[PDB]
Amino acid sequence: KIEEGKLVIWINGDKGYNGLAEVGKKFEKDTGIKVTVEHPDKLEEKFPQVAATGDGPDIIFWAHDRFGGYAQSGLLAEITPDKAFQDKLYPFTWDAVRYNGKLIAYPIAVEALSLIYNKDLLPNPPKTWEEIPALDKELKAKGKSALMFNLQEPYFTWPLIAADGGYAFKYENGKYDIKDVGVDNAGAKAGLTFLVDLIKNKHMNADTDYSIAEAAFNKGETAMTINGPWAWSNIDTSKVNYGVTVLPTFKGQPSKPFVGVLSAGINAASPNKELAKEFLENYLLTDEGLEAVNKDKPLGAVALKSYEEELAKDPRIAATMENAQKGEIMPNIPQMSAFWYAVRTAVINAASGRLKEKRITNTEAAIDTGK
Ligand SMILES: OC[C@H]1O[C@H](O[C@H]2[C@H](O)[C@@H](O)[C@@H](O)O[C@@H]2CO)[C@H](O)[C@@H](O)[C@@H]1O
Repeated sequence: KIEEGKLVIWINGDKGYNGLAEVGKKFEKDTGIKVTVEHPDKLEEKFPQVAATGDGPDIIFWAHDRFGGYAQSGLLAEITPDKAFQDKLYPFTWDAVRYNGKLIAYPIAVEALSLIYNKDLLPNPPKTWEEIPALDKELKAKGKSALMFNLQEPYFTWPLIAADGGYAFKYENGKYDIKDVGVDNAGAKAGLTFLVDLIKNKHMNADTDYSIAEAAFNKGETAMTINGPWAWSNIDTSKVNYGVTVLPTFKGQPSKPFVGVLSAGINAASPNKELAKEFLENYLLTDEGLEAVNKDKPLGAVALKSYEEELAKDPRIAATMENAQKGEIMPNIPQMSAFWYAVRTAVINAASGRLKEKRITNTEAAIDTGK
């Protein structure tokens, strides 16, 4: 049961949940309506489990990719912003939360992964993945490492996997072919092999997760990490002298991070849909609401035109958009959970040296005269 006369909001533990609570406290002061913000573990799997039986939060925050599956399961109210409000957000962000012709969430901000580097350890960041092994050797002599990032979530490895030809679903003339998954082609496998080669040569560790990689970068132990805008505030606190830049190329080609649009859906079972609307349109999606969240954990490039223009001069945001442009927007189709399962299992299996993903490489006889 979802309680009438208040709002419960769920958002991931890596985002600005304290900032969101401040927006909630402003809502309460104006309207008398209490706003509870929670950040439960494995939210993206907990939400569909509790919402299916009419439980869970009034409002769910996640990247847009999961929303088509939620909508297909009947978990989301249709949202009905008027034209005046629609004009306040960028068309590209609205289309990210459109599913089979209908708006199914409010878009909040555009996210992509970037390379984050410690300027005192690394005054010029590497342009290529290929130079990282040597760079790590140089740093290991000083009791440091080149690179740590989260290897438990396939989101973080995706940019490397996609670089030489990995894709989610084939997309042509506005239509996905869900039978044509690009997680096991030559390009994808080259990315996975490179990843395995880093692990096997002890430049990275298969067990490294979000918190381990954050702690290492933010304590000055490792020169680089890969993360999204949300991570910048913990780095500010640590006072490491960092830059945010374009991801390294692989086989000459840009890394292709998936682009997510942080989105806010309204639970179909909420008796507080009107309060949810009023909170999202008139409190969160304002200059002052987004400032409060962004000052907790940065959102990236916000959907709200007025505030996105204010922040756009931030070179960390400029780097985020450069990387986003090189990558692709996540599909929101219900088969996205199946894509992520496929990649998650492939990445975990490869890193851990399981028999399924184990291959002998350097078997190809190439013509190589130059160059
Ligand atoms: O890993 C958390 C981090 O990445 C997320 O990307 C997700 C994707 O959105 C999910 O649906 C999931 O199944 O796959 C990726 C993780 O492997 C979010 O986009 C991002 O905001 C979040 O903080």
